[PDB]
Amino acid sequence: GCPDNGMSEEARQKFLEMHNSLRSSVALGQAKDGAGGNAPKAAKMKTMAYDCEVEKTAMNNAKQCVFKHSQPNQRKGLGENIFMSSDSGMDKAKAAEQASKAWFGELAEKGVGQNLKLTGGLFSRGVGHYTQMVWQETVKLGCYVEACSNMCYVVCQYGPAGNMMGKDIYEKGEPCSKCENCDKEKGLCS
Ligand SMILES: [Zn+2]
Repeated sequence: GCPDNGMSEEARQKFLEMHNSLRSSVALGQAKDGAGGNAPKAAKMKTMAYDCEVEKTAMNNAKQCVFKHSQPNQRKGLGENIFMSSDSGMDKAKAAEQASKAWFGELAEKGVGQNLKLTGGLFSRGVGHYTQMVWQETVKLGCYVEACSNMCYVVCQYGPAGNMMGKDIYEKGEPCSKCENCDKEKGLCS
């Protein structure tokens, strides 16, 4: 579906499968939380789809080769996770895997806890990459991997944007319990 723009179908596939699989693990109650025990079960965790236009704005960040969050106006209505590795020539699907693990690892390493309301104390804990990956209402994913001179630079963008101050990361409860369209094996809503 997407343009022949330097991004591989293998990396796109890896991004999307990694996000949905890790959203599923959270939703089912299987994700270890460094605050204690596991992340709570999610009532209506939505499945993500790959979006070539979101990819295009992630690309506009990655292609500049500066490790930096974009301004909202450069990614209107989108959230953003960024990652770098010093291995410039890394295979792009390997880089998709490493970045997705790095972001998700905020939950095991730093902790979130049972209270999922996104407060300033929570944001400052350094878990904002993990919260954007598992943000319930975020349903579109687009990413780009750029080989720069001194880094492999990975940007993923997310629509609608997550990490809204004051809102819950996701609604807690039994997997699929607030879903009419459910994949009961993954605990994801379609
Ligand atoms: Zn960040």
